[PDB]
Amino acid sequence: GNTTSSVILTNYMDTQYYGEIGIGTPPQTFKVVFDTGSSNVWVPSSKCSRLYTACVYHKLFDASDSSSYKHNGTELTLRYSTGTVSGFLSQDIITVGGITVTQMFGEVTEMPALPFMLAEFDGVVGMGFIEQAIGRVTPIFDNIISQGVLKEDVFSFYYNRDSSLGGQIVLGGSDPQHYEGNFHYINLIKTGVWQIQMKGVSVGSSTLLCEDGCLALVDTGASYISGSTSSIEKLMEALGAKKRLFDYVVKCNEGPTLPDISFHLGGKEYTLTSADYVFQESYSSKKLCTLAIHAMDIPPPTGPTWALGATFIRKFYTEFDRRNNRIGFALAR
Amino acid sequence: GNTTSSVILTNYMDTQYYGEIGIGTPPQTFKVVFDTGSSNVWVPSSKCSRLYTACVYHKLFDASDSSSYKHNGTELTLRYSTGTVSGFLSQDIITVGGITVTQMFGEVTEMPALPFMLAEFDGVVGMGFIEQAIGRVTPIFDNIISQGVLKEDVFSFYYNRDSESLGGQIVLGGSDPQHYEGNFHYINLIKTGVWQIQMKGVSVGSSTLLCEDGCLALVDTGASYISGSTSSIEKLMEALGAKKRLFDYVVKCNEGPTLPDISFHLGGKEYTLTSADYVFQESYSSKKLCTLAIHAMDIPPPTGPTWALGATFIRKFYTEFDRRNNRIGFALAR
Ligand SMILES: CC(C)C[C@H](O)[C@H](O)[C@H](CC1CCCCC1)NC(=O)[C@H](CC1CC1)C[C@H](O)[C@@H](O)Cc1ccccc1
Ligand SMILES: CC(C)C[C@H](O)[C@H](O)[C@H](CC1CCCCC1)NC(=O)[C@H](CC1CC1)C[C@H](O)[C@@H](O)Cc1ccccc1
Ligand SMILES: *[C@@H]1O[C@H](CO)[C@@H](O)[C@H](O)[C@H]1NC(C)=O
Ligand SMILES: *[C@@H]1O[C@H](CO)[C@@H](O)[C@H](O)[C@H]1NC(C)=O
Repeated sequence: GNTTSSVILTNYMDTQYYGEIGIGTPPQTFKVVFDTGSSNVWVPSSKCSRLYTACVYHKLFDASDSSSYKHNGTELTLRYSTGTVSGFLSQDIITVGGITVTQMFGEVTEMPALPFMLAEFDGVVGMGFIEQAIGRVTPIFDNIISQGVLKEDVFSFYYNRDSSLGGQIVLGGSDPQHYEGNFHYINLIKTGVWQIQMKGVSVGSSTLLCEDGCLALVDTGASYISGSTSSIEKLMEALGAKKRLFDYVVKCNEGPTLPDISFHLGGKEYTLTSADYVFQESYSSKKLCTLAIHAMDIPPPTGPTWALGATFIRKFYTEFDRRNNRIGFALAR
Repeated sequence: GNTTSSVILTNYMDTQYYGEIGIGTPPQTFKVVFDTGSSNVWVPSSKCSRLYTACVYHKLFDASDSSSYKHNGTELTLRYSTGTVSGFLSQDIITVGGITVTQMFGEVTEMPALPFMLAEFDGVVGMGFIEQAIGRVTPIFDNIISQGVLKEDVFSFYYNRDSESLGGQIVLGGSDPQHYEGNFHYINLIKTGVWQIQMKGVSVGSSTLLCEDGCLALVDTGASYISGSTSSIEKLMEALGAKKRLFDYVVKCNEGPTLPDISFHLGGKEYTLTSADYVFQESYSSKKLCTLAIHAMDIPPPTGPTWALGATFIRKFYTEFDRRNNRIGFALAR
């Protein structure tokens, strides 16, 4: 086709990026995170029990208000790293940017306040592949492509830094106003996960980590750049970061002193400077600053793997190419 | 005709959108707000006393340096919701977006420091109907239509989000598809003479708690905010738990991200704003106040009482002002 659809995102604290979708006729509007690490669509239910606060605190779909809903009941449990959610299939019209599409989505009838009570958004739009879809339900993007319509079989993510639009997704292309120069692509290790091969992680001038290769999931639904507990321990130790109770911290004044961290992908070096990975809330010698890199031991089959989340995307605008099973990166602007 | 002209705009702090016009021979350049809520053109005059500080800080039209000027001199006063300007009429050639028109405009000689010292712009280009023109002067758009150059008898507005980007864009005689998506949905004007439509109701969250029974919505490009009657606002705000200040309402910064959506029921479609769209989020602190870009303004009859949908709304929905067919169309902005 010859269209593109974009969704303006809200950037909450550099940790949550979400946009609007409407579900049903007329549409009921929800805030969703668009997640490449998963493939299901889900929102909180009409029918959610109001005990778990999450539902009491989220917008709930009311199928009784949809002129276009179509009953489905097949039950679902959606398991992510942070948590799990349960509900059941439903069939309705979803508006995304300027596109309307019929979609099987999950009606979230069980939704735990950990982490759900921390979510500034209502639900999730999985931008992952069918192979990861609970219920082997056709993922929204796939459904949108069926539609002809989009110019290219691709979708792009822009995440801004918290200070402006908070971010933007473009379905069917990329927006040149938000990147510099040209994309360089890295091919997926295999169809089914948005995961590529990584040939090294350098601290400053030196390959400290992943010397003999590793995996990197490009995850729009993850806040930080993460690696296993061991990798991160090693990385932090190279940075001189210490763990302050819950997290790794640095003296805020010495943040501008930390080395660059480079990620070797597709034969290039994707470099983040300390300003790109240190939360410089402050610059005092009297305060401790947090880092936007965390350990995350991801289970196989997917893991162990590094996850390149918002911290990475902020630096590199990203294009997910379905057609060619590759990811394109360009300097965000 | 087959022409379409666009005016690039500057976005100052999400509250003032303006562009440039040239008046006179040679051209004397001014920043102006293009206002659908009024129909006169005006800029500050070189005849404005310097005892008016706003005239000391603004670009001044000097008829004596213009060889195309035509004297008129009739007096006029222009009353806006937030201030008033006074002066006299002149005639000159004005260029706007590459279009040149001979236009009667006001040379302002009295320009209050409050609010004008706070304007980044110099003057105003009213985009309304002659029905609203002070001094019966013909509005710019009518003069431009008279030329037979525009592809269509419509003008469209794009207002961007601020930036750290194009601040905005006005298209004369069309729309720019680069700036909207999906389709336009239209509401016929209650009447010609005013860019005001019927509004079916107002929801805070889901609860149509406002405008049950109908109300009016003035689609105002010269308005920074979305506004309703003081009583409307007191109720709206009640629901948001925002505190009333002198000129605005506030919420505790931390509360901001969690405010409910606000819907506007117009012609058929619901126009939904999220808190991110109407709160000025400038921190997430517990001990800091965050303004809302929804205000109370009681506009007098005959136009009011009405809600005014200004920049808060337009940022999210691209707007087309259809003269030919007396209607306004909205589309999702991009
Ligand atoms: C292969 C898997 C690692 C993919 C992973 O499940 C999906 O990307 C999943 C999608 C999120 C979307 C927001 C709601 C919770 C699920 N991300 C993840 O769980 C991320 C960590 C995975 C190691 C990478 C956690 C996310 O950063 C999570 O904190 C976002 C959140 C914020 C506030 C409340 C709840 C959740
Ligand atoms: C029928 C009326 C409601 C129409 C209304 O007077 C016009 O739209 C008028 C046009 C402006 C143009 C800039 C110079 C001041 C007048 N907008 C208004 O006054 C608006 C409130 C009306 C309830 C809608 C607020 C305006 O946006 C005002 O904040 C802009 C301003 C900023 C800084 C300094 C001076 C002015
Ligand atoms: C619900 O959808 C699932 C998966 O598409 C399907 O296999 C099941 O038959 C559906 N139920 C109904 C009401 O047909
Ligand atoms: C001023 O302009 C009005 C409108 O054209 C005109 O009718 C009036 O005669 C003019 N007055 C003078 C003194 O030029």
